[PDB]
Amino acid sequence: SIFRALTAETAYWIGRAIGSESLARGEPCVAVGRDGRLSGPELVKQLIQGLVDCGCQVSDVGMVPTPVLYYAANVLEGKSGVMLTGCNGFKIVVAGETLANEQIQALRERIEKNDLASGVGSVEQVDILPRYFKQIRDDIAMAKPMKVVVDCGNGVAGVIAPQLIEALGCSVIPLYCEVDGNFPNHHPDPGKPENLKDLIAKVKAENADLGLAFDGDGDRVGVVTNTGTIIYPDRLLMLFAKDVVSRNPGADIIFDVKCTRRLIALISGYGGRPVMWKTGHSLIKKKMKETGALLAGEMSGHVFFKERWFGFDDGIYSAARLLEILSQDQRDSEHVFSAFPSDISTPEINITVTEDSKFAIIEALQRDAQWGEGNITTLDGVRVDYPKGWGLVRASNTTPVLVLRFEADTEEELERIKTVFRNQLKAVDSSLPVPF
Ligand SMILES: [Zn+2]
Repeated sequence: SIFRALTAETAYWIGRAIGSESLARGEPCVAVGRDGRLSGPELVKQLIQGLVDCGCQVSDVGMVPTPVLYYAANVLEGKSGVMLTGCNGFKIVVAGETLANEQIQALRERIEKNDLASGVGSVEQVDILPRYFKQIRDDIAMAKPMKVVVDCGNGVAGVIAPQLIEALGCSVIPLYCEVDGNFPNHHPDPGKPENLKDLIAKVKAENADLGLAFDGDGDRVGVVTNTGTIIYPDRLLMLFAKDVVSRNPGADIIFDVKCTRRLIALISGYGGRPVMWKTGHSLIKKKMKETGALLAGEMSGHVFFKERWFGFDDGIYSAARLLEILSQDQRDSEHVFSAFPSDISTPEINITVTEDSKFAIIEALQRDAQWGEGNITTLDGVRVDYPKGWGLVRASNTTPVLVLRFEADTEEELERIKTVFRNQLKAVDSSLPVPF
């Protein structure tokens, strides 16, 4: 069985465990959304039935982007919500908390151990999209008009993104904005440059001001400039953190261990409190609540606005917030972003190891490695920060792979940092293949 940190029968008892855990937290009201996945329409029935056979009062918001289901769970009567999505699958909020780790296992263990509530629940249809759409239109303040290419990769974002962007005061060139679970074009994953090539060509050919790309369910956004430069989430956060801290002195801003060190200095320089944390949407949201942070972001493309918003990751709202800021600058999006400091960085580096060894390699490094003049963070793998650059090694959670990133202000410092990591991996196992 798959229960991280799948057919009809699986769906029913997942809905059953969720309902039970929601009720145990004193929350009978649960919202339920699905993405564009082909199995969706049918499979949410089983999820809803699981919930109803608990006594839950379900708000069925139909086919929505993931952050619209999060919105529902913030705005409707109940603080519980379930999103059917395969990035179907499940993103779960119970009594305000986005579940993770030993919480999803606490659900599965209800399945096996038969620890489940029983009752006669309720289903209610709710049309949340117009309220979500209006909520954003009312708060966003666009100045100049902008031409934007929008790539939805045939995911569920095309139900609201091109429309909302047009409504914000934009001319939209849609790309693959028809909801199609078959994903007949590139799969909707703006993290991979390959998935951005159609968008880059389209931005250039149509002389647009910006290109935007959404993932399948809309909780991630990718950004390209009017000249086709891909703007990574860490550089995007630089722009957002500047704006957010400008109205909120001392505000905490969270980012993950893969983000450029430049973001630490930048946030501090504007009077904010930078907070480096672990990877993963659940872990970020949790830290945001713990710290009262106004903004967070992750290298995978999840951006979390609490300021003027609700604090969940929302690719569509983040697009809006981006459009708001760029519309207030006379410069093209290319120059707004290029004005920020830049360093030499590598792409992510993968080393295929084995499932047996991956975590042990990292623990060996945490125990045995020597790092010279370096600040060590072991929040998530081993990250070492030097005055002139930094390096990261972590174990992939889903694949038997070590993941590395390096950044430095110079070509040489890059080498000098890369060299240290190579040596420290070799001290763990001299046979390990270090492809850098
Ligand atoms: Zn997603």
